[PDB]
Amino acid sequence: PFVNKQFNYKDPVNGVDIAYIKIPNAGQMQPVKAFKIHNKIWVIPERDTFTNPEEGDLNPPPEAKQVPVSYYDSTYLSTDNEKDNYLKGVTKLFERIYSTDLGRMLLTSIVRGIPFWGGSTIDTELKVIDTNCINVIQPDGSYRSEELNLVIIGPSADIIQFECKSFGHEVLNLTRNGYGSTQYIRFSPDFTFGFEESLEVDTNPLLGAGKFATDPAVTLAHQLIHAGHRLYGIAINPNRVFKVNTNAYYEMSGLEVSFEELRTFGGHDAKFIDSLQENEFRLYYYNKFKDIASTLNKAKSIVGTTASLQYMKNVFKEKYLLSEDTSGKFSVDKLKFDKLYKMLTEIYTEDNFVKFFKVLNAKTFLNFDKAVFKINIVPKVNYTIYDGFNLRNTNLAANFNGQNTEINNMNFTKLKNFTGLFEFYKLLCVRNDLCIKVNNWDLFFSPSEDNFTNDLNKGEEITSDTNIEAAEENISLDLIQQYYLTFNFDNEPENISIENLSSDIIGQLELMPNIERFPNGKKYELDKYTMFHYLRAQEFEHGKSRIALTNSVNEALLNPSRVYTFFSSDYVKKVNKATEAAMFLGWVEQLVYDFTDETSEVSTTDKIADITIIIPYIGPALNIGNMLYKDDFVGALIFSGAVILLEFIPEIAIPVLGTFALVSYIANKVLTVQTIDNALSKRNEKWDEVYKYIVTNWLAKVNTQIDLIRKKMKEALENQAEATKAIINYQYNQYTEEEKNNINFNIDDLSSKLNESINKAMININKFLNQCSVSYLMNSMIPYGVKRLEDFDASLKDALLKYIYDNRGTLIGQVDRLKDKVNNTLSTDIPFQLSKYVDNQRLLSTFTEYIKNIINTSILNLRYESNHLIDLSRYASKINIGSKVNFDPIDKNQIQLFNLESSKIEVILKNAIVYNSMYENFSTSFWIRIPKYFNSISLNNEYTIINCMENNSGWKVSLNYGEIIWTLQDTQEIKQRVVFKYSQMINISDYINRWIFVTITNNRLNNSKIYINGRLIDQKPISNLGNIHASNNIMFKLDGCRDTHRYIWIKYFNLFDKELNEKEIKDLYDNQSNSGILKDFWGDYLQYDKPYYMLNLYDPNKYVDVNNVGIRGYMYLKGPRGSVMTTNIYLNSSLYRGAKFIIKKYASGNKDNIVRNNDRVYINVVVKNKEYRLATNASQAGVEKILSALEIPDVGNLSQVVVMKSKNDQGITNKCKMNLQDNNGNDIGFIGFHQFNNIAKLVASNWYNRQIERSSRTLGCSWEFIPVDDGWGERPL
Ligand SMILES: [Zn+2]
Repeated sequence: PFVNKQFNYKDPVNGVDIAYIKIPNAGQMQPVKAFKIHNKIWVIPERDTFTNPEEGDLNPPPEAKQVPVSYYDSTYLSTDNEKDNYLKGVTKLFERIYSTDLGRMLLTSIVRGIPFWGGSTIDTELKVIDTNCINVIQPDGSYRSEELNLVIIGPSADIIQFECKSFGHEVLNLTRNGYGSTQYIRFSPDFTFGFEESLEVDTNPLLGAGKFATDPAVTLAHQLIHAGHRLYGIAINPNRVFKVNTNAYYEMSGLEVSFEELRTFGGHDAKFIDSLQENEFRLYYYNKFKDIASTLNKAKSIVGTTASLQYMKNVFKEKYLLSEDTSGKFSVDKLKFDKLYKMLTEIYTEDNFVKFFKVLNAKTFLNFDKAVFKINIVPKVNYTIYDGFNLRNTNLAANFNGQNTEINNMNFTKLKNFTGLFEFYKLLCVRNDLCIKVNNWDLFFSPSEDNFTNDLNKGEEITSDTNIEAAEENISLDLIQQYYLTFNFDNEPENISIENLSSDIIGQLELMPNIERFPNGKKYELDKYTMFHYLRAQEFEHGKSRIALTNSVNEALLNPSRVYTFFSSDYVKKVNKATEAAMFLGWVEQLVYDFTDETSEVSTTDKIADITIIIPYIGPALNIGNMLYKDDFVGALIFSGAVILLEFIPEIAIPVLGTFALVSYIANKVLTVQTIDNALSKRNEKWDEVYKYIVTNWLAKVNTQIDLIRKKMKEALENQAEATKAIINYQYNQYTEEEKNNINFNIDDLSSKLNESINKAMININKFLNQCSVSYLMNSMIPYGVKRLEDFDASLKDALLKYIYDNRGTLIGQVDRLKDKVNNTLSTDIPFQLSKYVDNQRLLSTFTEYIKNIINTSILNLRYESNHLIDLSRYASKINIGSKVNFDPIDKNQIQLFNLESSKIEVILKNAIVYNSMYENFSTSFWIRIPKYFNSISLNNEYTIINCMENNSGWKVSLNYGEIIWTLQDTQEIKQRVVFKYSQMINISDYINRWIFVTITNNRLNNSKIYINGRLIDQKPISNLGNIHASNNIMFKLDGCRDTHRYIWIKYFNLFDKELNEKEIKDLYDNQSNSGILKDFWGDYLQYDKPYYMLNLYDPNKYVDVNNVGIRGYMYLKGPRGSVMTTNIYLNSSLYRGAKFIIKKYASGNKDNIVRNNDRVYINVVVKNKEYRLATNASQAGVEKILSALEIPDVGNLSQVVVMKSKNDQGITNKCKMNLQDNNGNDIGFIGFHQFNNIAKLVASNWYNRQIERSSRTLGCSWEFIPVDDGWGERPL
């Protein structure tokens, strides 16, 4: 820390702060020269050759160590100069670390570390473990033992194998027992690791060129964070490793991250460790301290120094944050411990440092380094304490340029990795065997299910004084700030003179686990091609090959010029074809554009709330489609969901949650009323544990994969840009030889381009990915955990209601409110807040948008997507569709079901995901389309359309002559039904043969409501209905319809696991109305070329009629619209009356024949088997324009274009649908009628236009198109 005096290697040894140290090693050891950069921190610029006897050889091994990166240089740090530079650097980084709040604290804990005085010399005595000191050679040839705390030596063989090294004890785990011991950090500030980014792009649009460098400070900071743990004897056993599955072509051959490694990194990595294991350690170390206190508390004497036993007892007092009374006895204050621990453990972590140092760095410990670099930090021009590489001013600070080894090329010297490229690998063969050498450190992680401990099954007794939950302070910079303030920076252990130790302190390193070499080669003969294969097929041989030509098909990895793409053929074309230099730059522009073009493709799939943004080429870039129902990734993903991306499917074991036992109290109100609260509280907490748990499982099994892909793609895209830089290159590589011609093709600029083109591409791919992650979590992992909670919840309620009962008379004046409190709480879940377990601004932000759409909420949501009737909410397991089930050809999401027992759709919901307390509070909505009841059979015949019962298992939608019903019924067969009844004796109905939005709400504690088209039609209490079954499957089929020709049309069936409120209902309702599409009088999308009868909503009793064809003729509303009936059944004004209307395309055609909100169209009036053209003369007289049915060829420049409408300019629905316009583009007006001497000719008046703005009064322009419909048995006269 800080380091007071600037050293130089040659500076004369002086017994202190610069001496000839004799580290505690084994056997003899010529003293080594080390400096004291600070109280308790020495620096030996030698290669760690001493610490380990079996490590004196600094030469590389004929066999490579299974590590992604390695580097050797027997000669490194040999010269006396190198030492000095090493000295200069190790320091500068301490200064770097030290110049940060976080840094500052850590170095104070490290210096304060001080290995406990074990040396167990007689219980009661205190003593120094000589292995924690060093002998310091004084000038006069003497030597005085000195206590040490942390030492920095040079790297051993493998230069970049930085690590913490401590000497062990004969019988003590000085690193895992609380004692702590002097640490020897093998570190070098002359080499770094290069890594690649593929996220920051979101914030940094112009992110660096390629591989970035890792600020040495972080690395050092990472290593100290380790010395910290060890100094405080809190290091996790290195026998604790996150097991990894290896057998699989996609799995990582070998890799064993330690918990203490995942711990030290922090970020999410640290979240891989389940809560149960987390607290396992805590208590473990919390007890190590308790013994420290004990050890101290009974220490009478102290052999060794001339420092007061009190002094000593105090150092360790101030170290471990012990608390002592007046007698001087020590104790471990749990609450105070949790803090110290929390600090050494979660505040001080690599990720947290990456915040203080504002540098770019790996965002996970599982992001394997791909390089080594020779850096030189000493010169300020290179690296500064404050800015590092990203120097102020310098063009390095805009986008971690200083860290970009390519941009800041001058500061990074690409060295030779010593792990080839296929050292550790896997052999992947397709089905010409067709295999590929896939790099080990290039395969998938894949945590072993073992790792995820749990313990969620243990039930629990809930006394009255149980201890309630605790936050999950995500260690925000704010919390750090707090810690900083409350941080104690003054006073640092004195250099307590200890009595000389052995001239040769006997060492012996703590024993690290053995490096289990891992198998290599391992062959994999597979079926389908792999993402690895595809990726492979996009690299192509360096360059000395023949001008490679892009070419689809995986066989694109058989030719020496093996290259493949996921781009549109045309690109292939443009690229694969000679281009005369006369015309070259054009080409460049072309490709670039086309690149940046193809590369930015994003599907909106708005009609799919869940995963909005979509990058289609992903499927064919990584062959992600996983081969399903043949191609169409964007359709593939939709049919399955983000699952189609996982190289492997993670499971979620969420045991049958235990239960709370309730300790009862005899005639003790308080104590009782307090237990119920503790019960409920712990339950709340109970939900948190589960959520937090699946987030850990989601964080390592799922999210990790998605991230690999995230890289993979980024890899892909580059593989492409790299070739299009090859090809294009080859061309100009055979240039005309004419200088001055073109400001150079600037390959180092076309690249600057292709860079951006890809950088943005990733911005899209990333969003897309983030969605598949969050989303996958929400519909494939949470549901499971929830089920169990909801179960638990369902149980606890009883257990609680009972408790209350069993204790009434003691809960005298409260046996109701408590009964209400328990019933009120345990009647709704505990929302899953992702922010409670994740800081990730990326994912949370995502999670937020996902939550906004109430649809992603639904436990069942089935639309007709792509080519299937699927349950986008991923709850259904098998959606069996009948054979007599028809799907409207237009909007196939409109299902029609007949009376035939063969037309039916049954949906079964994944059992594991289905809890029986599922239908207490829940809503259901769907759009209905009921034909008209013509017969009388229909009367008093209630057929059922939607049924979900398991022997009296409530709710099943039924129909009966002019009414829709919803009946709830419990096992105790008590049933309650709410009904919406619609008369069939109306001129014009709002429900007959039309589409009706229906939503049914259910609140166990309240009533069952039925909403028709948004408004509440009726409600009936249900606070009396007993328990209800949770039917595993729902059946869509009419049942008991005596009518033979009865059928219905359902649409947008959804099922919500909560009581949708009015607002929600109305929102949901407006959303499923496709306001951008005009409608049938019955609700279908209006359509082009499809004769409709006009029904004027203002004067429903009339009907359009063409007085006389021609401009000298007119159209008007004719007399009395006939009636229709069938005594005792219906008496509706007739519809299929008057002249038909035919909408003709005019703007954007050939496309679907659906008429959309703002289409310019043509209205052909069909007069006497002939079709004319409704037009007018915008040059008439008044505002009104009479309109006539002209002869299509005689129309000419007359006003005929009608702008169809659906949403008022303001945005409000309006019936006024036809706005006529003059060719000049003007606005002649909406079409309506108008009295002209008691004739009311159809007219296009600009009046409505005006009114439609103001009010929303049904106006004379309130038209309605009526096609003939099998639902309206009426016969078109
Ligand atoms: Zn580490």
